[PDB]
Amino acid sequence: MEAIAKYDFKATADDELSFKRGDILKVQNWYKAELNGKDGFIPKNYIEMKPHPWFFGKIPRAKAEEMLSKQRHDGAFLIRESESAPGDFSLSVKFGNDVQHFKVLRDGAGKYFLWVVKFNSLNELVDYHRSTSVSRNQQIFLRDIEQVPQQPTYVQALFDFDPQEDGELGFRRGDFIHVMDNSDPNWWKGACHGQTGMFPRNYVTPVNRNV
Amino acid sequence: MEAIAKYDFKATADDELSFKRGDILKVQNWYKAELNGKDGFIPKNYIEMKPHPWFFGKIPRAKAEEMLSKQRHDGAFLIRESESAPGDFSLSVKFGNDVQHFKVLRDGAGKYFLWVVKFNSLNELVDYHRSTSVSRNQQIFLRDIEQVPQQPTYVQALFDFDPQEDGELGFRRGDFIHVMDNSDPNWWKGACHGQTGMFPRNYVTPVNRNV
Repeated sequence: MEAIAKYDFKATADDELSFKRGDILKVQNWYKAELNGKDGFIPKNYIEMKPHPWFFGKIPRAKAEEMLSKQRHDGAFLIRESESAPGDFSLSVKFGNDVQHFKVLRDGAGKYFLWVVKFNSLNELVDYHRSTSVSRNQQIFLRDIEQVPQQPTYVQALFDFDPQEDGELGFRRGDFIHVMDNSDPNWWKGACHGQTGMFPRNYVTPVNRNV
Repeated sequence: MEAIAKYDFKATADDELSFKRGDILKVQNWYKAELNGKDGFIPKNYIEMKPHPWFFGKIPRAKAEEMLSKQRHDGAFLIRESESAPGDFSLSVKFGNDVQHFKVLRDGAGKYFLWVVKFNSLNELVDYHRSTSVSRNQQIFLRDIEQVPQQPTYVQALFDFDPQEDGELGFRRGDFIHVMDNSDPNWWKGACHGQTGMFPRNYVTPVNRNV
C-alpha cells in the first residue's frame, strides 16, 4: 500500500525511516516501509492515503496558475475539467516561472490528444509526455506536483463485519471507518477503532467530504 | 437523488425553482426537482453532491470551534474523530455563542453513549438528540449546520461501459467521471462527457482528493 507522509519524521532509532512531510512511502503501531531504496519502520499515525497525483477536478485556471506556479520544478502539472464547459479537459504546466495551458482534445472516437498523437486515456497521454516533451522546448516534461497530505477520506459501514481472519478489520454497521488504501477493487485497507486492517469495499457506503 | 445548490438561482421562467446556494434540493440540461413544497426546474450545473451533514472527520477542536461558532442557530453540530487519540469521537454544539463539547464513548460491546442511554450508531444517537435535548437546558437540539457545496468528487473508470439502456451514462476505461449521487450501493449517478446518468459502481475505482 503506498501512502503520503503527513508529518516529518526523524529516525527515532536504527530500525526506522526518515521522511519529510509529503514524501510518498511504499508501506501494530508501526509499519515497516521503504522510501528511496533504504527502508525501515514508520509510525502508523504519520501516513495518509496517496491523493491523485495530477487530476485536479474542476480547479479553475486562477488556482491552476497559483499552486502550479509555486513549484520547485519545470513541467509540474495538473489536468483539470471545465466548471463552465463541462465535458472539456486542459493541461497546465510550470514553464520557467509561468503556467502554460494546452487544451486536450477528444476526437469523438473516444480519444484524447493535444496535436498529432492520439491516446486512449489521459494517463497514457501523461506518461507519454513524461519523456516525449510537451513542446518544441525539448525539456518540458510532466513531473508530478510536490503533493501535500489532505484531510482523511471516510467510508461508512452498512453491515457489521466480525473480522473473519488475521488482517481483517472489525466494525459494526454505522461505523465511520477511515480509509487508507482503496486502489484495490474488492479489499480496502481502512482504520476503524484503534486497530487498522483490510475490509471488503462492498460493506461500506461513502461519506462525502465537507471539509 | 438529493443535491446541494452550488450557485444561487432566480426562477428564469414559470417552470423553475429559485434556490439559494447551500439549499438542499430533492432532484437534458434541466432537472425537474422540488424544494420547500413547491417544485419545478433547475439547471443541472448548479447542483453538486449532498456532503455529509454532520460527520466532519478529524476536524480539530479549534476548527470545530471556529465554523460551528459562526452559525445561524443553537444546537448546530458536528461529530469528529480525534487526530491524536484515534479511536474516539466527540460531539460539538453551538451553545448561545460558544461551542460546548461532549465525549461520545463506546462501551465495549460496541455501543455509543453520552451518559445514561446507549445507541448502536452515532446516527441513532444524533436523531435521538434532535428531539430529546443534549444537556438539562431543554431546547439544545441537534440542528444540522448551514452546509456549503464542496469540490466535486471524481471516480475513474476501470472498464468501458457502452450504456445498456438510457438513463445509463457511457464512458471508456480511464475516464474521470464526476459523481453526483453515490448513496446507492450498486448504481451511482455520475456525469462524464457532457452527458450525465447512472453507471454501476463496480466499473470505477476512486480518485482521491488533493484539493
